[PDB]
Amino acid sequence: KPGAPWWKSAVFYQVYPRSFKDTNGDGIGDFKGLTEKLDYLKGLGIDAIWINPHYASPNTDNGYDISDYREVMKEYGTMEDFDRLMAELKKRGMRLMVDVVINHSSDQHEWFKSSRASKDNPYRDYYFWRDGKDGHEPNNYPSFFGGSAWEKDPVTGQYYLHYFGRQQPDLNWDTPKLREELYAMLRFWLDKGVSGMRFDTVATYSKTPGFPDLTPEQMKNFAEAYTQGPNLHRYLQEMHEKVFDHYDAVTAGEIFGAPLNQVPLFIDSRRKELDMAFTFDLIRYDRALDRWHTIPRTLADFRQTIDKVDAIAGEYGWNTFFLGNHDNPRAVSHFGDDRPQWREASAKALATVTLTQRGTPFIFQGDELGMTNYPFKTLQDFDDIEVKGFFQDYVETGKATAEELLTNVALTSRDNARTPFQWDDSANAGFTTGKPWLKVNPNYTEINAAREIGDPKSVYSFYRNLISIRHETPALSTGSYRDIDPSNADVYAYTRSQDGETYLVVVNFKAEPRSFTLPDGMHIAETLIESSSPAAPAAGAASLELQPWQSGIYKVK
Ligand SMILES: [Ca+2]
Repeated sequence: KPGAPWWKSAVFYQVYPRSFKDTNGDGIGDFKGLTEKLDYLKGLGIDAIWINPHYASPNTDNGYDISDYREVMKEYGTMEDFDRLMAELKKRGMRLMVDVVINHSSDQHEWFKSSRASKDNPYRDYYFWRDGKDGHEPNNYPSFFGGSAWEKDPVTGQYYLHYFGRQQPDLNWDTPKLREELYAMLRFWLDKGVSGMRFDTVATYSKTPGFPDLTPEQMKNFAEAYTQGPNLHRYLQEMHEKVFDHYDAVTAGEIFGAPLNQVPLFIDSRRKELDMAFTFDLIRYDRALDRWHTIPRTLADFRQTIDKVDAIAGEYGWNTFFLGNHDNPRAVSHFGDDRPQWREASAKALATVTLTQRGTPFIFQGDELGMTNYPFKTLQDFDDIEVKGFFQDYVETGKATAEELLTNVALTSRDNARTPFQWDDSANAGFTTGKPWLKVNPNYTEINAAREIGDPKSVYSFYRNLISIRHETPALSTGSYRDIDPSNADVYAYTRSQDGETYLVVVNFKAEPRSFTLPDGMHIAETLIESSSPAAPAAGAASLELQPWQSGIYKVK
Protein backbone atom coordinates (compact mmCIF):
# COMPACT_ATOMS: atom_id res chain seq x y z
CA LYS A 1 0.00 0.00 0.00
CA PRO A 2 0.96 3.67 0.37
CA GLY A 3 4.13 3.81 2.46
CA ALA A 4 4.83 5.89 5.54
CA PRO A 5 6.81 9.18 5.45
CA TRP A 6 10.55 8.78 5.97
CA TRP A 7 10.06 10.56 9.28
CA LYS A 8 7.73 7.99 10.84
CA SER A 9 10.39 5.29 10.46
CA ALA A 10 13.49 7.42 11.15
CA VAL A 11 15.73 7.35 14.26
CA PHE A 12 16.71 10.93 15.18
CA TYR A 13 19.67 12.02 17.33
CA GLN A 14 19.55 15.36 19.15
CA VAL A 15 22.80 17.37 19.18
CA TYR A 16 23.12 20.28 21.61
CA PRO A 17 26.03 21.93 19.69
CA ARG A 18 27.32 23.88 22.66
CA SER A 19 28.29 20.61 24.41
CA PHE A 20 28.95 18.15 21.61
CA LYS A 21 32.47 18.78 20.17
CA ASP A 22 34.80 21.81 20.44
CA THR A 23 37.44 22.24 17.69
CA ASN A 24 39.13 25.49 18.55
CA GLY A 25 39.78 25.35 22.31
CA ASP A 26 37.33 27.95 23.53
CA GLY A 27 35.47 25.30 25.53
CA ILE A 28 32.28 25.56 23.45
CA GLY A 29 31.23 23.03 20.85
CA ASP A 30 30.85 24.13 17.28
CA PHE A 31 29.78 23.20 13.77
CA LYS A 32 33.20 21.96 12.75
CA GLY A 33 33.11 19.64 15.77
CA LEU A 34 29.76 18.24 14.72
CA THR A 35 30.80 17.87 11.12
CA GLU A 36 33.93 15.93 12.16
CA LYS A 37 31.71 13.52 14.08
CA LEU A 38 29.18 12.68 11.38
CA ASP A 39 30.93 9.37 10.69
CA TYR A 40 30.39 8.49 14.38
CA LEU A 41 26.62 9.22 14.16
CA LYS A 42 26.23 7.43 10.82
CA GLY A 43 28.10 4.41 12.22
CA LEU A 44 25.70 4.36 15.21
CA GLY A 45 22.87 4.22 12.67
CA ILE A 46 21.40 7.74 12.89
CA ASP A 47 19.17 8.91 10.00
CA ALA A 48 18.63 12.46 11.02
CA ILE A 49 19.89 14.93 13.56
CA TRP A 50 17.99 17.72 15.32
CA ILE A 51 20.34 20.51 16.44
CA ASN A 52 19.44 23.03 19.09
CA PRO A 53 19.43 26.76 18.06
CA HIS A 54 22.36 27.72 15.89
CA TYR A 55 21.54 31.39 15.28
CA ALA A 56 23.10 34.68 16.32
CA SER A 57 22.39 35.02 20.06
CA PRO A 58 23.56 36.75 23.29
CA ASN A 59 23.06 33.22 24.79
CA THR A 60 21.12 34.29 27.89
CA ASP A 61 19.22 31.07 27.15
CA ASN A 62 21.93 29.25 25.20
CA GLY A 63 20.59 29.96 21.73
CA TYR A 64 16.91 30.38 22.59
CA ASP A 65 17.29 34.18 22.64
CA ILE A 66 17.89 35.00 18.94
CA SER A 67 19.17 38.41 17.79
CA ASP A 68 19.32 37.66 14.07
CA TYR A 69 17.41 34.73 12.50
CA ARG A 70 19.54 34.80 9.35
CA GLU A 71 23.03 34.58 10.79
CA VAL A 72 24.80 31.69 12.50
CA MET A 73 25.81 31.87 16.16
CA LYS A 74 29.38 33.24 16.34
CA GLU A 75 30.49 30.51 18.78
CA TYR A 76 29.48 27.72 16.39
CA GLY A 77 31.12 29.08 13.27
CA THR A 78 30.07 30.81 10.07
CA MET A 79 27.33 30.37 7.48
CA GLU A 80 30.01 28.56 5.45
CA ASP A 81 30.46 26.08 8.29
CA PHE A 82 26.67 25.56 8.45
CA ASP A 83 26.55 25.02 4.70
CA ARG A 84 29.43 22.51 4.99
CA LEU A 85 27.60 20.66 7.79
CA MET A 86 24.57 20.39 5.47
CA ALA A 87 26.64 19.13 2.55
CA GLU A 88 28.43 16.51 4.63
CA LEU A 89 25.16 15.28 6.06
CA LYS A 90 23.80 14.94 2.54
CA LYS A 91 26.87 12.99 1.36
CA ARG A 92 25.98 10.48 4.07
CA GLY A 93 22.29 10.45 3.24
CA MET A 94 21.46 12.10 6.56
CA ARG A 95 18.93 14.89 7.15
CA LEU A 96 19.00 17.97 9.39
CA MET A 97 16.21 19.26 11.65
CA VAL A 98 16.75 22.79 13.01
CA ASP A 99 15.20 24.46 16.04
CA VAL A 100 12.76 27.27 15.32
CA VAL A 101 12.31 29.79 18.14
CA ILE A 102 9.54 32.22 17.21
CA ASN A 103 7.48 32.51 20.34
CA HIS A 104 10.02 35.26 21.31
CA SER A 105 13.29 36.87 20.14
CA SER A 106 16.29 38.33 21.99
CA ASP A 107 15.83 41.91 23.24
CA GLN A 108 18.91 42.59 21.09
CA HIS A 109 17.03 41.71 17.91
CA GLU A 110 16.71 44.83 15.73
CA TRP A 111 12.92 44.43 15.76
CA PHE A 112 12.92 44.95 19.52
CA LYS A 113 15.43 47.80 19.44
CA SER A 114 13.02 49.51 17.09
CA SER A 115 9.87 48.45 18.94
CA ARG A 116 10.94 49.92 22.25
CA ALA A 117 11.75 53.35 20.83
CA SER A 118 8.19 54.83 20.82
CA LYS A 119 4.51 53.94 20.80
CA ASP A 120 4.22 54.89 17.13
CA ASN A 121 7.25 52.92 15.92
CA PRO A 122 6.37 50.66 12.90
CA TYR A 123 7.69 47.73 14.97
CA ARG A 124 5.91 48.66 18.18
CA ASP A 125 3.38 45.90 17.64
CA TYR A 126 5.96 43.23 16.82
CA TYR A 127 5.82 42.69 20.63
CA PHE A 128 3.30 43.17 23.52
CA TRP A 129 3.48 46.56 25.25
CA ARG A 130 0.92 47.46 27.90
CA ASP A 131 0.22 50.00 30.64
CA GLY A 132 0.62 48.72 34.19
CA LYS A 133 -2.42 48.67 36.48
CA ASP A 134 -2.94 49.68 40.13
CA GLY A 135 0.68 50.79 40.39
CA HIS A 136 2.16 47.48 39.32
CA GLU A 137 2.36 45.20 36.26
CA PRO A 138 -0.36 44.92 33.55
CA ASN A 139 -1.56 41.69 35.23
CA ASN A 140 -0.28 38.87 37.50
CA TYR A 141 1.47 36.78 34.89
CA PRO A 142 4.61 35.03 36.21
CA SER A 143 7.71 34.23 34.08
CA PHE A 144 9.12 30.70 33.76
CA PHE A 145 12.54 32.19 34.45
CA GLY A 146 11.80 34.27 37.53
CA GLY A 147 9.55 37.05 38.69
CA SER A 148 6.90 38.78 36.60
CA ALA A 149 6.37 38.14 32.91
CA TRP A 150 6.16 41.94 32.50
CA GLU A 151 9.13 44.26 32.29
CA LYS A 152 8.86 48.04 32.42
CA ASP A 153 10.82 50.03 29.84
CA PRO A 154 11.36 53.63 30.92
CA VAL A 155 11.79 54.70 27.29
CA THR A 156 8.00 54.61 26.94
CA GLY A 157 6.76 53.86 30.44
CA GLN A 158 4.94 50.69 29.36
CA TYR A 159 5.72 47.04 30.10
CA TYR A 160 6.61 44.35 27.53
CA LEU A 161 5.69 40.70 27.92
CA HIS A 162 8.19 37.86 28.31
CA TYR A 163 7.01 34.39 29.29
CA PHE A 164 10.64 33.39 29.45
CA GLY A 165 13.65 35.51 30.33
CA ARG A 166 13.59 39.27 30.59
CA GLN A 167 15.85 39.25 27.48
CA GLN A 168 13.40 37.09 25.51
CA PRO A 169 10.44 39.39 24.73
CA ASP A 170 7.45 37.58 23.21
CA LEU A 171 6.74 38.12 19.52
CA ASN A 172 3.25 39.38 18.67
CA TRP A 173 1.52 36.90 16.39
CA ASP A 174 -1.69 39.06 16.26
CA THR A 175 0.30 41.39 13.95
CA PRO A 176 0.13 40.35 10.30
CA LYS A 177 3.37 41.99 9.19
CA LEU A 178 5.30 40.16 11.92
CA ARG A 179 3.71 36.85 10.91
CA GLU A 180 4.83 37.51 7.33
CA GLU A 181 8.39 38.28 8.49
CA LEU A 182 8.51 34.98 10.30
CA TYR A 183 7.27 33.07 7.27
CA ALA A 184 9.93 34.67 5.10
CA MET A 185 12.53 33.69 7.74
CA LEU A 186 11.42 30.04 7.65
CA ARG A 187 11.64 30.03 3.86
CA PHE A 188 15.22 31.34 4.13
CA TRP A 189 16.31 28.21 5.95
CA LEU A 190 14.04 25.87 4.05
CA ASP A 191 15.44 27.20 0.74
CA LYS A 192 18.83 26.00 2.04
CA GLY A 193 17.61 22.38 2.13
CA VAL A 194 16.74 21.93 5.81
CA SER A 195 14.61 18.73 6.20
CA GLY A 196 12.84 19.48 9.42
CA MET A 197 11.91 22.12 11.91
CA ARG A 198 11.24 21.71 15.63
CA PHE A 199 8.99 24.53 16.93
CA ASP A 200 10.08 25.73 20.37
CA THR A 201 7.13 26.32 22.79
CA VAL A 202 4.72 26.14 19.91
CA ALA A 203 1.57 26.23 22.08
CA THR A 204 2.19 29.68 23.50
CA TYR A 205 2.14 31.76 20.29
CA SER A 206 -1.41 33.10 20.82
CA LYS A 207 -1.96 35.52 23.67
CA THR A 208 -5.22 36.13 25.54
CA PRO A 209 -7.07 39.28 24.40
CA GLY A 210 -7.14 41.93 27.12
CA PHE A 211 -4.57 40.17 29.31
CA PRO A 212 -6.88 39.66 32.29
CA ASP A 213 -5.37 38.26 35.51
CA LEU A 214 -5.00 34.52 35.84
CA THR A 215 -7.44 33.17 38.42
CA PRO A 216 -5.95 31.69 41.59
CA GLU A 217 -6.52 28.24 40.07
CA GLN A 218 -4.91 29.10 36.75
CA MET A 219 -1.95 30.50 38.68
CA LYS A 220 -1.26 27.03 40.10
CA ASN A 221 -0.47 25.85 36.60
CA PHE A 222 0.20 29.01 34.61
CA ALA A 223 1.99 27.04 31.85
CA GLU A 224 -1.37 25.65 30.82
CA ALA A 225 -3.19 29.00 30.65
CA TYR A 226 -0.43 30.33 28.40
CA THR A 227 -1.34 27.59 25.86
CA GLN A 228 -4.97 28.71 25.62
CA GLY A 229 -4.70 31.71 23.32
CA PRO A 230 -7.82 31.89 21.11
CA ASN A 231 -6.01 32.18 17.85
CA LEU A 232 -3.40 29.43 18.23
CA HIS A 233 -4.52 26.92 15.61
CA ARG A 234 -5.49 29.67 13.21
CA TYR A 235 -1.86 30.86 13.30
CA LEU A 236 -0.41 27.37 12.95
CA GLN A 237 -2.70 26.63 10.02
CA GLU A 238 -1.71 29.88 8.39
CA MET A 239 1.99 29.02 8.88
CA HIS A 240 1.34 25.73 7.15
CA GLU A 241 -0.54 27.34 4.27
CA LYS A 242 2.07 29.99 3.60
CA VAL A 243 5.21 27.97 4.27
CA PHE A 244 5.09 24.21 4.90
CA ASP A 245 2.60 23.35 2.20
CA HIS A 246 5.35 24.43 -0.20
CA TYR A 247 8.21 22.26 1.04
CA ASP A 248 8.70 18.64 2.09
CA ALA A 249 10.23 19.36 5.53
CA VAL A 250 8.84 17.51 8.58
CA THR A 251 7.59 19.77 11.39
CA ALA A 252 7.49 18.90 15.07
CA GLY A 253 6.14 20.96 17.93
CA GLU A 254 7.41 21.37 21.50
CA ILE A 255 3.95 21.39 22.95
CA PHE A 256 4.86 22.76 26.35
CA GLY A 257 2.19 23.17 28.97
CA ALA A 258 -0.83 22.08 26.96
CA PRO A 259 -3.29 19.48 28.28
CA LEU A 260 -2.84 16.17 26.45
CA ASN A 261 -6.41 16.16 25.10
CA GLN A 262 -5.52 19.21 22.94
CA VAL A 263 -2.47 17.64 21.26
CA PRO A 264 -4.49 16.17 18.38
CA LEU A 265 -5.30 19.71 17.23
CA PHE A 266 -1.62 20.21 16.54
CA ILE A 267 -0.78 16.89 14.85
CA ASP A 268 -3.85 15.41 13.17
CA SER A 269 -2.52 15.40 9.56
CA ARG A 270 -5.90 16.44 8.24
CA ARG A 271 -5.67 19.77 10.06
CA LYS A 272 -2.50 20.79 8.24
CA GLU A 273 -0.65 22.19 11.22
CA LEU A 274 2.35 20.08 12.45
CA ASP A 275 3.47 16.54 11.68
CA MET A 276 4.77 15.32 15.03
CA ALA A 277 4.42 16.04 18.68
CA PHE A 278 6.92 16.50 21.47
CA THR A 279 4.79 16.20 24.61
CA PHE A 280 5.95 16.60 28.22
CA ASP A 281 3.55 14.23 30.03
CA LEU A 282 6.01 11.34 30.31
CA ILE A 283 9.32 13.20 30.78
CA ARG A 284 7.76 15.37 33.55
CA TYR A 285 5.56 12.51 34.92
CA ASP A 286 7.38 12.73 38.24
CA ARG A 287 7.96 16.51 38.36
CA ALA A 288 6.20 18.76 40.87
CA LEU A 289 4.30 21.82 39.66
CA ASP A 290 7.19 24.18 40.59
CA ARG A 291 9.38 22.17 38.18
CA TRP A 292 12.21 21.73 40.65
CA HIS A 293 10.92 19.03 42.98
CA THR A 294 10.32 15.41 42.12
CA ILE A 295 7.44 13.20 43.19
CA PRO A 296 7.86 9.44 43.57
CA ARG A 297 6.19 7.45 40.76
CA THR A 298 6.24 3.83 39.63
CA LEU A 299 6.40 1.97 36.33
CA ALA A 300 2.60 1.79 36.47
CA ASP A 301 2.53 5.59 36.19
CA PHE A 302 5.15 5.54 33.46
CA ARG A 303 3.34 3.07 31.22
CA GLN A 304 -0.12 4.53 31.88
CA THR A 305 1.17 7.92 30.77
CA ILE A 306 2.64 6.37 27.61
CA ASP A 307 -0.71 4.69 26.94
CA LYS A 308 -2.50 8.06 27.13
CA VAL A 309 0.07 9.72 24.85
CA ASP A 310 -0.16 6.97 22.28
CA ALA A 311 -3.92 7.13 22.27
CA ILE A 312 -3.82 10.83 21.39
CA ALA A 313 -1.96 10.16 18.10
CA GLY A 314 -5.17 8.43 17.02
CA GLU A 315 -5.05 7.43 13.34
CA TYR A 316 -3.94 10.69 11.78
CA GLY A 317 -1.51 12.15 14.32
CA TRP A 318 2.06 11.10 15.13
CA ASN A 319 4.27 11.25 18.21
CA THR A 320 8.01 11.58 18.73
CA PHE A 321 9.31 9.53 21.66
CA PHE A 322 12.16 10.41 23.97
CA LEU A 323 13.43 9.72 27.46
CA GLY A 324 15.96 12.54 27.31
CA ASN A 325 16.68 16.00 25.96
CA HIS A 326 18.45 19.26 26.78
CA ASP A 327 15.82 20.42 29.26
CA ASN A 328 15.70 17.41 31.57
CA PRO A 329 17.81 15.15 33.76
CA ARG A 330 19.72 12.28 32.14
CA ALA A 331 17.63 9.32 31.03
CA VAL A 332 19.45 6.60 32.98
CA SER A 333 19.53 8.68 36.18
CA HIS A 334 15.89 9.71 35.78
CA PHE A 335 14.14 6.52 34.63
CA GLY A 336 16.85 3.95 35.28
CA ASP A 337 19.27 3.23 38.10
CA ASP A 338 22.58 5.02 37.64
CA ARG A 339 24.41 3.29 40.50
CA PRO A 340 27.66 1.76 39.23
CA GLN A 341 26.37 -1.79 39.32
CA TRP A 342 23.10 -1.02 37.50
CA ARG A 343 23.89 1.89 35.14
CA GLU A 344 24.76 -0.16 32.08
CA ALA A 345 22.04 -2.70 32.53
CA SER A 346 19.30 -0.09 33.12
CA ALA A 347 20.59 2.15 30.31
CA LYS A 348 20.25 -0.84 27.97
CA ALA A 349 16.74 -1.51 29.23
CA LEU A 350 15.78 2.11 28.53
CA ALA A 351 17.35 1.80 25.07
CA THR A 352 15.04 -1.13 24.34
CA VAL A 353 12.02 0.89 25.40
CA THR A 354 13.11 3.98 23.39
CA LEU A 355 13.60 2.12 20.19
CA THR A 356 10.43 0.05 20.34
CA GLN A 357 7.89 2.76 21.11
CA ARG A 358 5.24 3.75 18.54
CA GLY A 359 6.49 7.09 17.25
CA THR A 360 9.72 8.64 16.00
CA PRO A 361 12.51 8.17 18.58
CA PHE A 362 14.97 10.93 19.42
CA ILE A 363 18.16 9.77 21.17
CA PHE A 364 19.74 12.61 23.18
CA GLN A 365 23.53 12.94 22.77
CA GLY A 366 25.38 10.83 25.25
CA ASP A 367 22.51 8.60 26.29
CA GLU A 368 23.96 5.95 23.92
CA LEU A 369 26.99 5.88 26.25
CA GLY A 370 24.97 5.76 29.45
CA MET A 371 25.89 9.29 30.54
CA THR A 372 24.45 10.30 33.91
CA ASN A 373 23.38 13.26 35.98
CA TYR A 374 26.22 15.51 37.15
CA PRO A 375 27.39 15.77 40.79
CA PHE A 376 26.67 19.47 41.43
CA LYS A 377 28.20 20.73 44.68
CA THR A 378 27.06 24.36 44.80
CA LEU A 379 24.52 26.55 43.10
CA GLN A 380 27.45 28.14 41.24
CA ASP A 381 28.00 24.83 39.45
CA PHE A 382 24.88 25.51 37.35
CA ASP A 383 24.90 27.78 34.28
CA ASP A 384 21.17 27.55 33.60
CA ILE A 385 19.18 30.78 33.75
CA GLU A 386 16.20 28.70 34.98
CA VAL A 387 18.03 27.88 38.24
CA LYS A 388 18.74 31.55 38.81
CA GLY A 389 14.98 32.03 38.32
CA PHE A 390 14.19 29.48 41.01
CA PHE A 391 16.65 31.28 43.33
CA GLN A 392 14.79 34.49 42.67
CA ASP A 393 11.31 32.99 43.19
CA TYR A 394 12.01 30.62 46.05
CA VAL A 395 15.21 31.52 47.90
CA GLU A 396 15.11 35.33 47.88
CA THR A 397 11.43 35.16 48.90
CA GLY A 398 12.23 32.89 51.87
CA LYS A 399 10.23 29.94 50.63
CA ALA A 400 13.25 27.65 50.53
CA THR A 401 16.89 27.70 51.56
CA ALA A 402 19.74 27.71 49.04
CA GLU A 403 20.59 24.23 50.32
CA GLU A 404 17.06 22.99 49.62
CA LEU A 405 17.18 24.37 46.11
CA LEU A 406 20.57 22.77 45.45
CA THR A 407 19.48 19.40 46.80
CA ASN A 408 16.35 19.27 44.72
CA VAL A 409 17.31 21.06 41.53
CA ALA A 410 20.40 18.80 41.32
CA LEU A 411 18.03 16.00 40.36
CA THR A 412 15.92 17.97 37.83
CA SER A 413 18.19 20.62 36.28
CA ARG A 414 18.51 21.05 32.55
CA ASP A 415 22.30 21.30 33.16
CA ASN A 416 22.41 17.59 33.89
CA ALA A 417 21.94 17.12 30.15
CA ARG A 418 24.35 19.82 29.08
CA THR A 419 27.68 18.60 30.44
CA PRO A 420 30.11 17.97 27.57
CA PHE A 421 29.83 14.75 25.52
CA GLN A 422 32.42 12.20 26.69
CA TRP A 423 34.47 11.20 23.65
CA ASP A 424 37.42 9.44 25.26
CA ASP A 425 39.56 9.60 28.39
CA SER A 426 41.90 12.39 27.42
CA ALA A 427 41.74 15.82 29.10
CA ASN A 428 38.06 16.81 29.53
CA ALA A 429 36.95 13.64 27.79
CA GLY A 430 38.27 14.78 24.43
CA PHE A 431 35.52 17.40 24.19
CA THR A 432 37.94 20.31 24.19
CA THR A 433 41.64 21.16 24.45
CA GLY A 434 40.68 24.20 26.52
CA LYS A 435 38.37 24.74 29.52
CA PRO A 436 34.80 23.39 29.00
CA TRP A 437 32.03 25.98 29.36
CA LEU A 438 30.35 23.59 31.82
CA LYS A 439 32.31 20.99 33.77
CA VAL A 440 32.79 17.51 32.37
CA ASN A 441 31.43 14.68 34.51
CA PRO A 442 34.33 13.00 36.32
CA ASN A 443 32.84 9.63 35.26
CA TYR A 444 34.24 10.15 31.74
CA THR A 445 37.04 7.84 32.88
CA GLU A 446 34.52 4.98 32.76
CA ILE A 447 31.90 6.38 30.37
CA ASN A 448 33.28 7.48 27.01
CA ALA A 449 32.74 6.87 23.30
CA ALA A 450 36.13 5.38 22.57
CA ARG A 451 35.79 2.69 25.20
CA GLU A 452 32.12 2.08 24.35
CA ILE A 453 32.80 1.56 20.67
CA GLY A 454 35.57 -0.96 21.25
CA ASP A 455 33.36 -3.15 23.46
CA PRO A 456 30.67 -5.43 21.93
CA LYS A 457 29.00 -5.66 25.34
CA SER A 458 28.68 -1.88 25.79
CA VAL A 459 25.62 0.35 26.02
CA TYR A 460 26.69 1.97 22.75
CA SER A 461 26.91 -1.37 20.98
CA PHE A 462 23.49 -2.25 22.34
CA TYR A 463 21.91 0.93 20.96
CA ARG A 464 23.62 0.28 17.64
CA ASN A 465 22.19 -3.24 17.45
CA LEU A 466 18.72 -2.08 18.53
CA ILE A 467 18.77 0.56 15.80
CA SER A 468 19.69 -2.09 13.17
CA ILE A 469 16.88 -4.35 14.37
CA ARG A 470 14.35 -1.52 14.36
CA HIS A 471 15.38 -0.52 10.83
CA GLU A 472 14.74 -4.10 9.69
CA THR A 473 11.39 -4.56 11.46
CA PRO A 474 8.62 -2.25 10.25
CA ALA A 475 6.29 -3.20 13.09
CA LEU A 476 8.72 -1.65 15.57
CA SER A 477 8.25 1.83 14.11
CA THR A 478 4.80 2.09 12.50
CA GLY A 479 2.97 -0.85 14.07
CA SER A 480 0.14 -0.64 16.59
CA TYR A 481 0.93 -0.51 20.30
CA ARG A 482 -0.80 -2.52 23.04
CA ASP A 483 0.23 -2.52 26.67
CA ILE A 484 -0.39 -6.04 28.01
CA ASP A 485 -1.01 -4.84 31.58
CA PRO A 486 -1.06 -1.11 32.49
CA SER A 487 -1.36 -1.96 36.19
CA ASN A 488 1.90 -3.92 36.47
CA ALA A 489 4.52 -1.84 38.31
CA ASP A 490 7.32 -4.38 37.88
CA VAL A 491 7.67 -5.55 34.29
CA TYR A 492 6.77 -3.40 31.28
CA ALA A 493 5.34 -5.55 28.48
CA TYR A 494 3.73 -4.59 25.19
CA THR A 495 3.28 -5.73 21.62
CA ARG A 496 3.87 -3.94 18.35
CA SER A 497 2.05 -5.33 15.30
CA GLN A 498 1.86 -4.78 11.60
CA ASP A 499 0.69 -6.78 8.60
CA GLY A 500 0.18 -9.94 10.62
CA GLU A 501 3.61 -9.74 12.25
CA THR A 502 3.70 -9.23 16.03
CA TYR A 503 6.63 -8.49 18.34
CA LEU A 504 6.66 -8.59 22.14
CA VAL A 505 8.80 -6.28 24.26
CA VAL A 506 9.44 -7.23 27.90
CA VAL A 507 11.47 -5.02 30.23
CA ASN A 508 12.14 -5.68 33.89
CA PHE A 509 12.21 -2.37 35.72
CA LYS A 510 13.26 -3.91 39.06
CA ALA A 511 16.76 -4.71 40.24
CA GLU A 512 15.53 -8.18 41.27
CA PRO A 513 14.54 -11.29 39.31
CA ARG A 514 10.92 -11.30 38.10
CA SER A 515 8.64 -13.51 36.07
CA PHE A 516 6.41 -12.73 33.14
CA THR A 517 3.55 -14.82 31.84
CA LEU A 518 2.65 -14.20 28.19
CA PRO A 519 -0.96 -13.49 27.21
CA ASP A 520 -3.10 -16.60 26.68
CA GLY A 521 -2.54 -18.01 23.23
CA MET A 522 0.73 -16.16 22.72
CA HIS A 523 4.04 -18.00 22.51
CA ILE A 524 7.61 -16.97 21.71
CA ALA A 525 8.74 -17.69 18.13
CA GLU A 526 12.16 -16.03 18.02
CA THR A 527 14.39 -13.84 20.16
CA LEU A 528 15.68 -10.77 18.35
CA ILE A 529 17.81 -9.36 21.20
CA GLU A 530 18.05 -9.28 25.02
CA SER A 531 20.16 -7.38 27.52
CA SER A 532 21.27 -8.76 30.89
CA SER A 533 19.91 -12.26 29.99
CA PRO A 534 21.92 -15.47 30.50
CA ALA A 535 19.82 -17.16 27.81
CA ALA A 536 17.03 -16.61 25.30
CA PRO A 537 13.70 -18.35 26.00
CA ALA A 538 12.89 -21.60 24.22
CA ALA A 539 10.79 -21.46 21.07
CA GLY A 540 7.18 -21.78 22.17
CA ALA A 541 7.59 -20.42 25.71
CA ALA A 542 4.40 -19.14 27.30
CA SER A 543 6.36 -17.28 30.00
CA LEU A 544 9.77 -15.76 30.80
CA GLU A 545 12.13 -15.60 33.79
CA LEU A 546 13.82 -12.20 33.95
CA GLN A 547 17.12 -11.14 35.49
CA PRO A 548 17.28 -7.72 37.19
CA TRP A 549 16.78 -4.98 34.56
CA GLN A 550 16.70 -7.50 31.71
CA SER A 551 15.08 -6.38 28.41
CA GLY A 552 14.15 -8.30 25.28
CA ILE A 553 12.38 -8.12 21.95
CA TYR A 554 10.69 -11.29 20.69
CA LYS A 555 8.69 -12.23 17.63
CA VAL A 556 5.63 -14.12 18.82
CA LYS A 557 3.07 -16.49 17.41
CA1 LIG B 1 34.55 26.06 19.82
